[PDB]
Amino acid sequence: KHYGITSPISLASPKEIDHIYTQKLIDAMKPFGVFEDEEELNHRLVVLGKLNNLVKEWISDVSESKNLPPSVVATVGGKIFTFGSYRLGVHTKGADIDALCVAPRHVERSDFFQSFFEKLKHQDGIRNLRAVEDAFVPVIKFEFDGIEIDLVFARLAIQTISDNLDLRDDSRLRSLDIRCIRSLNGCRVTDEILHLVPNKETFRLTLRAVKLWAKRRGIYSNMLGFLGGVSWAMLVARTCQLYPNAAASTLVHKFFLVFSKWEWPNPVLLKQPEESNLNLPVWDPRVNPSDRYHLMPIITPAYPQQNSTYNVSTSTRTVMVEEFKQGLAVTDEILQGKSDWSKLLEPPNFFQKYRHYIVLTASASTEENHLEWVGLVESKIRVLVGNLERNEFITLAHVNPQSFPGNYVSMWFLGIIFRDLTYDIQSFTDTVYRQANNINMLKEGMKIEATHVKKKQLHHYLPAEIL
Ligand SMILES: Nc1ncnc2c1ncn2[C@@H]1O[C@H](COP(=O)(O)OP(=O)(O)OP(=O)(O)O)C[C@H]1O
Ligand SMILES: [Ca+2]
Repeated sequence: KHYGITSPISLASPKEIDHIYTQKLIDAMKPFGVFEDEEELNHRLVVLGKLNNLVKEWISDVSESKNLPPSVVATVGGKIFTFGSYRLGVHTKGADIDALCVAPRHVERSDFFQSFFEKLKHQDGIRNLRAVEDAFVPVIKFEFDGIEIDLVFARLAIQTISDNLDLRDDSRLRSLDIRCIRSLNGCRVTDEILHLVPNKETFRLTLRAVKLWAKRRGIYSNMLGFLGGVSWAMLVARTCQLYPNAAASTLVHKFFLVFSKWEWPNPVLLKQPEESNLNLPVWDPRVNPSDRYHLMPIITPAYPQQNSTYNVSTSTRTVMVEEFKQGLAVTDEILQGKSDWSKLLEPPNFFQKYRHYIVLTASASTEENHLEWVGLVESKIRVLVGNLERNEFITLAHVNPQSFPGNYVSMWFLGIIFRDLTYDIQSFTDTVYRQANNINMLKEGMKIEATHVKKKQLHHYLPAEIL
């Protein structure tokens, strides 16, 4: 009948001024690079066309190393799907593209990472080729004519790949390698969200706004314990179901209304979960004590449903809840004509709202040396936060998920609220090198350093943004 697990909050439709507020929203948003050009969209279209054709090509090549009847190798399909930002149609200028390669019976996960990997290496505009198959979802990353692409692979147990395939079917998962299942998950979730939303135009616009808000406001980063794309996509989709008729302007407002009242850890669900005979691991605190401890459950709607915000510590949950409420306050003003959309988008006073900080400085000798190391460090920051949260005297450890520059360097800043932390820090810096050694990764010239700084002393470290 309606969409979500609950009947909606209101069926109110917009009047002339709500349309006015929406236009102002679009106009506030343009200068931030949120909307791509005809040229850009088309470029993505052209690049993706090739990739697809390569995949259709390569799935034919492999199909002849196995000598199938030539009236079948022709029938053999192959397809590329997108998911994430780009597929949601809300990606920004410079956005990567998350893509999924779907092959038939005769193509093994082993093939994609050796032979098709060899295929890409040779193609004209492909740079930065690299496999990461140890990773949670096995991916091949590259840039194709300047588009960052994160290509992921799945092997289905069918003969062909109907150019109009449909991944939403749960029967597909039956008897599949957990590797193949996690690989289908991306599309499955993305496509599920689009289907669980009553209006796609208003969903997208609202999503674009909310994501901009999150970024500008310093709470966009799954890594560093905040939320990423799929999470914001899901929250905006839940809001859309509750107000199936609103304008984006209203939807951005209601979003803040809804998710500042929201009683955590009530989970955010987009559909009524069904059970299957499939018996896969699933988020469920009613059978998993580990799940009880997730602080801000935002649950993926495609089977098997998982939480997407495992990374959220208490501090980040607390920081975000405050931001939610700030959004509610500013949007109360905006929908009355008393404030402009820009006020919603102002950066927060991070470098003044705290009495103490931690400057997390990370250094390397060469460029390739830097990028890699910065990778490692950044993936470990959530640990320092963790240490700090277990500290008796600490009330909040707030990481700003934007690194800055200053030989190659990068720094992050944590803000702290109390009720001498050099050894919460040591154990962190120690832990980083220590684990860098475990992977035989730490090369000379790669330093990491963390100094506690009072506010009064901050300006010695504050970089270029001092404006
Ligand atoms: N918990 C999850 N469940 C299902 N899919 C996920 C999950 N986490 C990440 N993904 C998927 O992996 C891909 C890349 O992640 P991500 O880049 O954070 O999202 P996104 O929607 O593409 O937004 P951005 O590209 O960062 O602007 C696309 C996304 O749908
Ligand atoms: Ca992406």
